[PDB]
Amino acid sequence: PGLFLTLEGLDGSGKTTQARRLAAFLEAQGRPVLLTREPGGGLPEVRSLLLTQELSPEAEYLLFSADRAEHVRKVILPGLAAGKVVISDRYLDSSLAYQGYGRGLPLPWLREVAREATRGLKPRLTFLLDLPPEAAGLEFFRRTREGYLALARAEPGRFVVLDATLPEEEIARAIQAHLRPLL
Amino acid sequence: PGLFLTLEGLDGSGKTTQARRLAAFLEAQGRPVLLTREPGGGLPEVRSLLLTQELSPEAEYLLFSADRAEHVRKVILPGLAAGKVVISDRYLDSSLAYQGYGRGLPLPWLREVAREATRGLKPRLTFLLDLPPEAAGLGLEFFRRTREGYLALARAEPGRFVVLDATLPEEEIARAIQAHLRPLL
Ligand SMILES: [Cl-]
Ligand SMILES: [Cl-]
Ligand code: NA
Ligand code: NA
Ligand code: NA
Ligand code: NA
Ligand code: NA
Ligand code: NA
Ligand code: NA
Ligand code: NA
Ligand code: NA
Ligand code: NA
Repeated sequence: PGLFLTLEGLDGSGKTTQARRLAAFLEAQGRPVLLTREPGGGLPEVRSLLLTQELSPEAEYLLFSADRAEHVRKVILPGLAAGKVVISDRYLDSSLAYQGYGRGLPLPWLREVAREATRGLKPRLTFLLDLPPEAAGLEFFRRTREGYLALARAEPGRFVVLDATLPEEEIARAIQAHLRPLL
Repeated sequence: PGLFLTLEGLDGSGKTTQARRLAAFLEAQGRPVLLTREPGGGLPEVRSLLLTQELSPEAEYLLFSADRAEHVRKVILPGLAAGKVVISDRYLDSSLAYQGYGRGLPLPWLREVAREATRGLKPRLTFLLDLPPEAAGLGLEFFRRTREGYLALARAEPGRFVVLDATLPEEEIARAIQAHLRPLL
C-alpha cells in the first residue's frame, strides 16, 4: 500500500538535505524508497518554462500543476502501488505557499486545480523546515514563510514543523521519531 | 472596448486561412487588428514541447492553460485595451473539445481551471469550421469525438458560435464570416 511523505520549506531551509537523509535512513533500514522532487519530477522541462521573465502567477501555478499532474500519475502513484515509501522534496504545499500566500492567488482555485492534478493524493506526513525569511524580495519570502506556517496550523496532524536553524542531525532525529510508529 | 473573435475546428479545417482572410477584411475597412494563435501565443515553448512529447490529458491541459494565461494577459488583453480587433486561431474551446470531449477530462473542472487562467475573457463570436476528420480507421475515433465535442459546444452557446461548413470553398466561407461580423462593426 506504500507511504507518501513530503518535505517543504523555503530554498536554503535544509528541506533537500533532510529529504535525502530520510531516504538514506529508510533505505539503510532495508525498506524500498523512491526519492523524487518538484519541480521536474513529472515534466523535467517545466524548469525551463518556469524561468520565463515576468510570468503571471496564474501561468506559474499552472506550470507547476502540469508537472505535478504528470508526477503523481507516472512516478508517485506507481511507486506507492509497489509498496514503496515515496518521498517528495516539495509537493502541492509549495504552490500554495509560494503562488497562493506569496503571489496572492486565491487558495480555493489552487485547490480545485489541484483536485484533478493530484487525484486527491495527500502526504501522510509533511515535514516543514521553518526558515526565517531573511536567511532565504524579502516581503515575498515573509509571506511565503508565514503561509507555510498557516498551512501547518490548518492541518496540524499532517504537518510537522521543525526549526530549520537546528543542526542537521537534530532535525533528522526529530523526523525519524515522527516516522518510527508509521513503521 | 476592442472586439475579441476566435476561430475553432480540427487541424486542417481552414482556421489559419480564414483568420488571415478576416484580418485582411478588417484591414481593408481601416480597423486595427491583431492576429494571434494558440498554442504558443503566450508561452512558445509549450507549443514546441507538445510537438514531440505526449503527456497525461491533465498535464497537457494544464500546460495549455499556462500558455493561455500568458496569452490572455500579455497579448490579447493589451490588444483589446488599445481598441484592436483581436482574432485568435484557437482559444479555450480547443481545450474543451480536444482534452474534454476527446481525451475525457471533466468539463466543469476544465472550466474552473480556465476561469482564472482567462480572467473570464470570452470571445464575442467564435467561428467553428466544421468538417469530418476525413475532410481535413481507429485513429479517426479521437478526432470524431473532438469534432462532435465542438458541435456540442456550439449548440450549447448559439449566441456565441457560428458554425460553417469547412468543406466549402475558401472564399464562400470568408464571405459568410464577414456577413456574420458586419452587425458588430
Ligand atoms: Cl532546501
Ligand atoms: Cl486549420
Ligand atoms: Na497543483
Ligand atoms: Na507537501
Ligand atoms: Na476549492
Ligand atoms: Na515556513
Ligand atoms: Na493546510
Ligand atoms: Na474559441
Ligand atoms: Na484553460
Ligand atoms: Na464527443
Ligand atoms: Na467540429
Ligand atoms: Na455533437
